[PDB]
Amino acid sequence: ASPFRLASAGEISEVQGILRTAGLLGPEKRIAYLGVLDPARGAGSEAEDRRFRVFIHDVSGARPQEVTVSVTNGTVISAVELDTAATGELPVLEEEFEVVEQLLATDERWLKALAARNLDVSKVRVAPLSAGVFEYAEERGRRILRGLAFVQDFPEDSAWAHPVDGLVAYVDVVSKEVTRVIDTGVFPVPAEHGNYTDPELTGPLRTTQKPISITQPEGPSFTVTGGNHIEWEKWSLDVGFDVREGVVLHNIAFRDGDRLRPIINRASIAEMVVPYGDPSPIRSWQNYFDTGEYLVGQYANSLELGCDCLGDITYLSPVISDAFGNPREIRNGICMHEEDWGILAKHSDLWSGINYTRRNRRMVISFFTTIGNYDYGFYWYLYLDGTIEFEAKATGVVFTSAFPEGGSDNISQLAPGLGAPFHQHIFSARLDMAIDGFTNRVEEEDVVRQTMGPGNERGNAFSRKRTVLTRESEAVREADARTGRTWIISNPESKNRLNEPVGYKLHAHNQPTLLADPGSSIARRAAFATKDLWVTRYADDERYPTGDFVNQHSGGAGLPSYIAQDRDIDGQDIVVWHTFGLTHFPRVEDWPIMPVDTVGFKLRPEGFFDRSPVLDVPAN
Amino acid sequence: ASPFRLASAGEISEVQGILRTAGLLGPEKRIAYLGVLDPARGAGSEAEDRRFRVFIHDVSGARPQEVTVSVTNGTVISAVELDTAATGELPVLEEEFEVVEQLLATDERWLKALAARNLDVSKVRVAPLSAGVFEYAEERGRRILRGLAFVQDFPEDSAWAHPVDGLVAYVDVVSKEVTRVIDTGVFPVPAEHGNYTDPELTGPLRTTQKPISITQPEGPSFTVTGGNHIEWEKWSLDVGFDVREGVVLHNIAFRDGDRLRPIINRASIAEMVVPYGDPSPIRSWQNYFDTGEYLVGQYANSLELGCDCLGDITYLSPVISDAFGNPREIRNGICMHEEDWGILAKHSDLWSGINYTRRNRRMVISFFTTIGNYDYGFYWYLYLDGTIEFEAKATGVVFTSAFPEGGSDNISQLAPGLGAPFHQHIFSARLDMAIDGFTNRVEEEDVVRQTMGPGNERGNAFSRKRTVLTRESEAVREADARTGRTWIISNPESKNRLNEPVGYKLHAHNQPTLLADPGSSIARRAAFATKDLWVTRYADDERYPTGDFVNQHSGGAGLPSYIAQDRDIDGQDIVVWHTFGLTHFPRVEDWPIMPVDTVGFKLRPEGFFDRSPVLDVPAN
Ligand SMILES: [Cu+2]
Ligand SMILES: [Cu+2]
Ligand code: NA
Ligand code: NA
Repeated sequence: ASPFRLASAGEISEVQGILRTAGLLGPEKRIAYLGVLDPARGAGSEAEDRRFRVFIHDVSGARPQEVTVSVTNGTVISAVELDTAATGELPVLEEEFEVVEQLLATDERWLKALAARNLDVSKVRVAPLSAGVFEYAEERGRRILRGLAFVQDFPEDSAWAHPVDGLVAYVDVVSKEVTRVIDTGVFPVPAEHGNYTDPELTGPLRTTQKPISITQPEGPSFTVTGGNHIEWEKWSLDVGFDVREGVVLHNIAFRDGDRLRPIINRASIAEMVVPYGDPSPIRSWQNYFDTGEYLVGQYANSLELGCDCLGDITYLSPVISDAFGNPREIRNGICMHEEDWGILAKHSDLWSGINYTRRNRRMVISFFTTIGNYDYGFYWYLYLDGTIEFEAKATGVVFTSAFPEGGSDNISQLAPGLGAPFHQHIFSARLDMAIDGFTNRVEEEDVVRQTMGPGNERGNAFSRKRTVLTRESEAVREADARTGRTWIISNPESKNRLNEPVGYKLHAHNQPTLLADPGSSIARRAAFATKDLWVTRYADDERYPTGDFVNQHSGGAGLPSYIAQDRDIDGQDIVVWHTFGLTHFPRVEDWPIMPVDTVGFKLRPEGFFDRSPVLDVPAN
Repeated sequence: ASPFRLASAGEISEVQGILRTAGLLGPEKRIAYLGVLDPARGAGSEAEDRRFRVFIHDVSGARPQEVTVSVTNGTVISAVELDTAATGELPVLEEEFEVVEQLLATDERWLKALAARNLDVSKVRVAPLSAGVFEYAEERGRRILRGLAFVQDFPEDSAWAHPVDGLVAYVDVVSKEVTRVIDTGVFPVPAEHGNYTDPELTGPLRTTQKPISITQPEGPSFTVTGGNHIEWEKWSLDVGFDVREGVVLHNIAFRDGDRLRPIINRASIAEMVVPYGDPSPIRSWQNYFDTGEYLVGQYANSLELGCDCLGDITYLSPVISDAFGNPREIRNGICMHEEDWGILAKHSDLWSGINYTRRNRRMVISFFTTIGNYDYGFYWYLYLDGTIEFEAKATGVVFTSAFPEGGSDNISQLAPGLGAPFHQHIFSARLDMAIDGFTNRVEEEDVVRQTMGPGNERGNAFSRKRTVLTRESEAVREADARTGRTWIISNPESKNRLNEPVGYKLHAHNQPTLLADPGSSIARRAAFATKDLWVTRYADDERYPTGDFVNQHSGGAGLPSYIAQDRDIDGQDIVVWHTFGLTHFPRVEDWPIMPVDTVGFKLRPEGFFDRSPVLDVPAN
C-alpha cells in the first residue's frame, strides 16, 4: 500500500516486459541503472503510480537512453536518447570489468611489458577502474576503463600484495580496443604475500576470547510493517534501497505525544569519491566515484548472522535488476537491530535524596558494500533522545603500489618494496529536510568571544551568533572548528512552548575536505567535496551532487550548477548536502587487511521538543 | 606485592597512626587530601616502599601542612608548613560545604534579602561553590566559599528549578563569618517544578522497550590479579584510584609476541575546569576546578549492576581516607567489562574467493562522580587493534538562573522565566608517555596541499609534513582541524621492521578551548585550557596542570611555570598534556535532566607494529 515500499521481484519483471514490448530492450541493450522514483511533492497524493527510471546501454555503440516507465499502468512515460560526450557516460557495467583483463591478455604491448618483467600473463589480474576526464581527446564520447595490474601467485593469493608498478593501460570496452599501453619503467614486484588467513602469517589463533552473548528474550522493540516501515521508540520511518545510493531513509518522524512530527523527508549518501594523491602518471588519474560510477547498492554483501550482525537481527533482502532486467535478490543485505548505548541520563541529588539512572538505546540500520579492494559499511543510528547519526566504516585492503627507492612524499611503505598511495574517502550526505514540515531555513552558528571591559568586567563572558542563509549563492559554507561552527535547520513557522522556532543542529567532524588543486579535473568533477555544507532549494531532478551521469563527465555538473540558480532558501523546501571524509595516510597496521576506521556526522534536536523527550523512559 | 596496588584500609589506618604518633593529627586537624605516591624512576628500586602524600588542614586557623609518610617504615619523611596566601589553599572539605547554608540562615543581611522575596529561609538551599581569586583583598589567606540560593518547595523537590537570582553571599568557613551579602535586585523565582520522577511531568512510562540481555556464559576474557592488575587480549595495565584524579591507569603495555611493549606509563585526567560565561556579578566569578578544588574521586558513585554497568561486570571498591584518617570504602566504585564493538575487519575478495570478517571488542574501565548538580562519567577504552580512547560523559542537571525580561546574550531559556548560563567543561589529560620505553619525542603532523605544476601536472598530489618539538618553549601547540593536524609520539631509538621509529598518533576532537578573555582571572588560573597540546620533560613534582593547590590560588603555578625551564624533549622522558572540552549552550532538551553528551580523544598505533596486530583474532 505504501508508495515507499521496496521494489519487488514482480515490479522489476514488469519493467522488463514493458521495455521489451516497447522495443527498448533488445539483445544489444543492457540495463546500467534501474530504480524506483520517489512520489512527487503532493501532500494529497493518493492515486498509486509506481514509476521506475532506467538507463539503457547499447553494446553495439548506438546512443544510450534514459527511460521512465509506469509499472502501475504498464506504459513508457518518456524515452530520451543521450549524447554522452555532452552529459556523461552511463555507470560502469559489472560485465565490463571482465573485458579489460581479457582484452589486455592478447595485446602485444601488454604482453611485451609483462615479458620484460618475467610475469606469466595467466597470473596477472587487472583492476578495471574508471577513467575520468583528462588530456586524451580521443576518449570524448567513448566508454573507457583504465587497468592496473597485480600478480596472483596462486588462485587463493591476495593479488594486492603484488602490484605491477610503472604500467597502465586504457581500454575502449564497447569497441574492444586497447587505446594506450604506458610503460614508464620496471619496478620490482613486491614479493611478500598478504594472505591474512595463512597460519604462517597469523600465527596460532587466540584462545583467550570468551563469548559475548546478546539476546532479546522477548524479541526486539521495533515493528516492521508493509515490508519496510519501522516503528521504534517514538520514531517512524521507511527504509528504502536503491542500486546507486544503497540504503535510503524516508519519512523520518518522531511521535511527540499525539502528533507525528516530521524531521527528515529523505536521507541518503548521494555520492562518495576516493581521490588518490600520488602524482605518478601510473595513478594520477585515479578517482573512484563509488556511488555515481560503480553503484554501491549493486555490490552490497549478504550479511551473516553472528559475524556481520550480532544480536536479535531483522533482515531486509532488497531486489535489484541485473543487466538484462531480471530481478536479483540481495539476501540479508540490510541488518536492522537495537543496541544498548550506555547511560542516557543520570543524577544523584544531595538535597532531594533521589538517585536517578536511565539507559540509552539506538536503532541500527546497516549494509556493507565491496568495490574491488575496498569494503564500506553504512550505518544509520536513531537514538532515544532524538539524535540521528550516520557512520561510515572503511575497511578492506588498501590500494598498493611499489615503494620507490629513495622514498616518496605521496606514498607510505607497508612492507619491503610495497607502497600505499595517499588518498581520501569523501562522502556527501543529501538531507531533504522537513523539520516540522517543509518550511525550513538554515542558520550558521559560531561561538563569539568577548573582550574584557564594560559589561564584562571580569572578562568571562562569551556568546554565540547565528546567520541566516537566505539565498543559494550564500549557502556554500566551510567548517570552522576553532569557533565551534555548527548549522541549525529550523522551521520559522513552528515554535516550541518558549516561542522559539523548533530546530535540529548539525554537528560535523570537521575533517579536511578535498585536497587537490582547485584547477584539477577532480576538483571540477567533485566540486561538492571542496566545501563542508551546501543548501539548495528542493527540485525533483536535483538528486546527486555530481549530476546524473558522473562517469567521464567533464565537470561542473551537480551542485555548482544547482547553486547557480540562486533560489530563495529562507523558509522554503530545502535540501542540505554535507561533505565529510577521511584523509588516509596508510600505516603499517593497515596491512595486510585494514582495521575499521570511521567518519560521520550527527543531528541533535535544538529546541525541537518542549523539554527532554526521554522523561518517560522507564528504569526497569 | 605490586607497588601499583590500590591503597588498602590497613594502609590508610597506618597513615593515621603514623601521623598521630608524630604529633601531626590532633583533634583540630583534618585530612584534606591523602593519596599514594608513585614509585620514582628506577626499575625495581627500593624493594617495597609505599609512600603517601597528605594535606593537613587546621580548623583553628593555624597553617596547614604538606606531609609525606612512609607506611612501610612507619616514618614521616617530610612535613612543611604552607603559606596559603602565596601557594594556594587546600582543597575544599566536605564538612565545609554544610557550613555555608547554616551560617547564612542566621545572617540578618541574608534574611532581609529573603524576606524581600517572600521566601521562607527553611526552604532555601545554598549551593556552596569555590571562590576563585578576584578583587576582594580581605579574602587573601582565608578559606572562602560563595553561595547561590535555590528554593526547595518540599523535601523531594528539585531545587535547581527555582534559582534565586540577584543574590550571592561570601562565607569564611574557618572563622564562620559571612563576609559579604550582595543583592542586585529582585528577580521572579521560576515557578515550574523540574521533578523528573513526577508522573504529572513524565506522563505514563513507556511499555514498548523490550529487554536486551548481555551475558558472558564462560565469564569474561580478562583476568584480575593482585587486586588491580588487568590482562586482556594482549593488553596489560594496573588500575589505580586517587581521591583527586579518580581512576588512574598505570603501566599500559601490549604483548607483541614474546615482548611486553610499554605504551603509556601513567594516564589520568589531571584537571577539569567548568567556567561560566554569564557576566552578571551574581555569577561572573563561577569557575569549578572539579579535580583540583573539589577532588572528583571523593564523590564517586557506587555503580548499580544492570543500571549503571550492564553485562558481566567486575567491580573494584577503592578505599579513601575521610577527614580524620579513617578508611572509607567506595563500594562498587569502578566498573570493568568488555563490550562487543562491531566489525573489526572485513573483506570479500573477487579474485581469491575468500570472504573474511572479524568482530571487534573493547575493554571498558569507568567511574562516575557527582559534584552538586553535575554528574560526570569517566571512560577508558582499550581496543583489540591497539587503540586507546578516553571519553567523558556529562549529564546531571544544568546550573540555572533567572531568564531576564528582554533576553540575554549569555543565557539560554529552558522554561518560563528559567535560564541556563553558557559555560564550558574542559579536561586536561596527563599522558606520561613510554612508547617502547622512555626515550620519546613528539611530532606535529599537518596535511600539505600541493600546487598544480611541474611534478604534479594533474593537480592531484597531496602530502604531509612532520615537525619535531625539540624543547618545551616550542611545545605549546594549537589545533588545526582544517589541515588535519595530529601529534605523533614516537621512540627514535626503537624501529619497526621497515626501519621507521615506532609511534602512536593522537587524534583530537578539535573542540574550542577556553573562551574567556586572556586577561581574566580564569585564563591565568586555567592557562592549560587556552592551548590544545603541551609537552613537558618528566619531573616527579610536576603532577597537575594547575599546580598542587588550586583553591583560591592566583596564577603562577602549573604548566606555564613548568615549560619556562625550556628542557630538552627530543628523545627524552616526556609527558603529553591534552586539553579538550565541551562548549555548552544549553538547549530546552537539557531540561529538567540532561541527556548525556560526550567528548574525548584517542591514540592509534602509527607504525608501532610490523603489520596489523589482530591477524590472530579467530572467526568465532
Ligand atoms: Cu583508505
Ligand atoms: Cu554543561
Ligand atoms: Na525539504
Ligand atoms: Na614519559
